[PDB]
Amino acid sequence: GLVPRGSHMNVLVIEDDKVFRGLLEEYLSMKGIKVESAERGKEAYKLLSEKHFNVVLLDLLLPDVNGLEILKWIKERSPETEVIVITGHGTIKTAVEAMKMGAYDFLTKPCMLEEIELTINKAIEHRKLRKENELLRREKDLKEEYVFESPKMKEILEKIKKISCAECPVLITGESGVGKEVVARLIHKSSDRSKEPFVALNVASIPRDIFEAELFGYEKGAAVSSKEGFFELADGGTLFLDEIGELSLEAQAKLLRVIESGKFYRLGGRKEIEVNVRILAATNRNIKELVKEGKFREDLYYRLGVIEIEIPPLRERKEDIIPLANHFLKKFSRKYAKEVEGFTKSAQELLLSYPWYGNVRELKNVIERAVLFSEGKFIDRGELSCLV
Amino acid sequence: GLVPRGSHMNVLVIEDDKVFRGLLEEYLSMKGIKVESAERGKEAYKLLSEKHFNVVLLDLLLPDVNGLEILKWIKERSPETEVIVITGHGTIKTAVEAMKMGAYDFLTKPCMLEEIELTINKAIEHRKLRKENELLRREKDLKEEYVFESPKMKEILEKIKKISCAECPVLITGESGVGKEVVARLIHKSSDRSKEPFVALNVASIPRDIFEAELFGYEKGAAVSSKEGFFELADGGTLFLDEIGELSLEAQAKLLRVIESGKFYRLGGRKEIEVNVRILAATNRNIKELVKEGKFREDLYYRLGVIEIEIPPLRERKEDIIPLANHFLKKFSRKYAKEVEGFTKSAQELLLSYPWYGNVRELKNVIERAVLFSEGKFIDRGELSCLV
Repeated sequence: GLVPRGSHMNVLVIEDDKVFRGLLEEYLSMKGIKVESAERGKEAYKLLSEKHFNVVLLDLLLPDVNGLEILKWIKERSPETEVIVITGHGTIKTAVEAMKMGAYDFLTKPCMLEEIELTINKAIEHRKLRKENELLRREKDLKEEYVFESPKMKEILEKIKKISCAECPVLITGESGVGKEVVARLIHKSSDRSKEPFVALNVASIPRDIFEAELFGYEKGAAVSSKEGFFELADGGTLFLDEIGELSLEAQAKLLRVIESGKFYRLGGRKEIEVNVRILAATNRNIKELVKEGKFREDLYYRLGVIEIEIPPLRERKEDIIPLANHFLKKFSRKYAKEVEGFTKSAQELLLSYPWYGNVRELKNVIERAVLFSEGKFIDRGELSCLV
Repeated sequence: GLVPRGSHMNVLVIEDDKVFRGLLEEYLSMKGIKVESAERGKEAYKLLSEKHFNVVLLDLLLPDVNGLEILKWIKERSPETEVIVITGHGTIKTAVEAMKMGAYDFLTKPCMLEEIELTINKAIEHRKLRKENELLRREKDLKEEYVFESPKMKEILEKIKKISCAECPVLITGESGVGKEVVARLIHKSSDRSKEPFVALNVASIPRDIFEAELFGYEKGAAVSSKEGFFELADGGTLFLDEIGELSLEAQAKLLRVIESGKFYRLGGRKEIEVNVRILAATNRNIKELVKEGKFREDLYYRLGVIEIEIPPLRERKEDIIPLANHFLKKFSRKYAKEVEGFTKSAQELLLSYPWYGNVRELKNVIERAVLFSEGKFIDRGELSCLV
């Protein structure tokens, strides 16, 4: 209901009735919202075509226009615009129709002032949530194309297609420096919850204590106020745990319960929490050994590992090396405003013959350095020999 | 109103009236929501204490308990729980009080079936938006502590404190490989919109065409459907453009208009868009030269550069080198499950004397490689000599 001082939410009030229109403009204005109004549909069409509005209050009983037609027009051209429709006490079902057509809520005319305020409040709130929701998602989408032409990565793609199971966990393994998050995303994209969020957690970059608190949440004590876990927040979606080797035994036990029952408790809590989260797990480690050393639960390992995607190292996928290296060269050449356009023939042969024990991470790091110190259009073998 | 098939949203209906309680449970159930109910407040207290509920429908006129007390209790212990209160036609102001106390919406008893459905729909929607909103934000928070003990970085911190201007742009400059996003975040944190979102865009990692479309959005044509820009979505918040040197002249012109008027148009649009977005800009380039070469607008450069934070290179902040290197060693040692705990004395002297022309990025890359190929508890000079 309340907007930040430094925000410019634009609201249009379309209402032929002077008194009611005034009430609407007054409250919106009291709330620091930028308000404009129209008395007629024709006037509204013009305003809407020349200025974008974030929320619209729409009378469905205008004198010279059919309100639903404005709603329909707004939603096909500007679905980002939230519409609250204003109806009479007589016509309720027209309000229902409006909802079907994409309206957010409705106001019955007349009503109590408090009803108006509350309706407007929740409409403003809704817009802000949708805006921020879209912002954060698109910020993510921009931070992620995968280049893998090798036959082994292609067959991995084929294996991913074969996964028809919706909730079954998947384990993704590979040497240190091998990218496993790309594969996890591909699984998510092909899954039946592809339109639900995908959350990546780097288990190895967050200290344990804070990680378990973040993952499962906690209740007051053990630590001032309640904090829901990523598991609760990821309900309906997919949670990718980058390095499960870094889970404490206690976290592993909770994880298995989530996978098998969907029910668990926050840290030091007594409230059952119930979620449906699809687990994708990765590790650059030997879990089989960790189990034998008592550092990892056998039952969790079996559960995660039923479906396992083994990503082979770069040296076993030599077809991917040049495409990756060229991608990184292009990326960093632009970042650092360098002239370099490619690798010499001699340089490429060196890239292909090097084992890349660090795999893609090492490759990326080597190229970034080469690009940083490059001169002219090419990186030659000598510039890599030092590095690799 | 509709939840995904693979989600476990838990809803509690607290209602003494058999008929109305039934109507509520019926609809929630038809929608595939996991429903439970209580006829009395005491019963409700027990259910709520033993199982977490995501949404609660709360009768405010229970026979043996005061509804507002349940609301108050829920909101102090479990504000994550959305509460829709059920009231009588007589008591409206008690509903208003409930809203003040944190209730999301209210239902008047009795009402039309369609009213119930719509109220429940928007409550479910609200929960999902809040959940995903919290998920995405906390995913971000987890991906970001800055270590800078050098006097020059300290005085930069002091300069950041002096910025009392709320909307004024800031330009952050420094050599290639110097981290400018940390400084941009610190400015945001100290700003008067610190509680609003902070959005980072890597201008140099997104191809131009798609970047301008993403930033300013577009209207139908020029490209099927309307897409609002990051500028609209970042309204009320702070937008950090990592490398402004990579903006086309057309994008620069639009950017200046946003900064000065807050009004602009999407690509090929005729709707005025009005936002209040605080611009933080960074570049590892010589904008002064780009202006002279006609590749950058003079007026935009002047505007962005009024307040400028110049981050000096690592070699000029030698006090930051070991803390950074130790941070990266710790980080990557855990990532790759290595034994290494620190650098030898000889290794540290090499780190301190090296110019770090790539600065922090180069440092990070060198340490990652050293850690990857390390053996035992230490990295010695010889392991770096090769690299640096």
